[PDB]
Amino acid sequence: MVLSEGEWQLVLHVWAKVEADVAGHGQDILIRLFKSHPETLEKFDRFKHLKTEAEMKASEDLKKHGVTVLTALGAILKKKGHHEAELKPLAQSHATKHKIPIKYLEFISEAIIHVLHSRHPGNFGADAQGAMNKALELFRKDIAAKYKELGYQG
Ligand code: HEM
Repeated sequence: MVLSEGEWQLVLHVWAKVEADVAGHGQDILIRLFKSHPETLEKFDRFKHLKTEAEMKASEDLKKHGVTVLTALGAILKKKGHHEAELKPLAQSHATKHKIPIKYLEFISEAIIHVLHSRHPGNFGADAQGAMNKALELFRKDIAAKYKELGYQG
């Protein structure tokens, strides 16, 4: 699939707001993912012991990881589709080391959309959400294809 420049503009415009508070957005997103789909927490041996949302909010470690996730995703989005180099090491670690099924990438995509909708209503109308969903679908499709080449296609 291919996004138009207009679609990328909508995506990068709301992402510029996200970048005003990367740690806060990273936290909200990972917590939303863990509350909505608790099974995903089992993949993080580093966080698997967090029992409540209160514990999650208090975790400095979870917060640092959220920053790592959003910084990596932001670097990919800013490439506007030319992200093959950035995708390679990410696909390799998630397919071979962490073993993250595509289904879980759909779950985090949903969490990202939920949080942007909640925090940025004025910059995340229907068209902007459609563009963000298209950018994340492209990301998932490309990661899925890499998974297959790497022998996982999980
Ligand atoms: C927007 C999608 C995601 C991005 C951009 C992303 C990015 C990253 C980055 C950059 C790292 C550190 C380097 C590495 O190991 O590759 C990482 C580690 C990891 N990721 Fe992801 N990730 C994503 C989704 C997921 C999902 C949905 C899961 C699990 C349900 C997951 C589980 C893990 C685990 C288990 C680690 C290692 C954490 C640790 O022990 O330090 N990732 N991810």
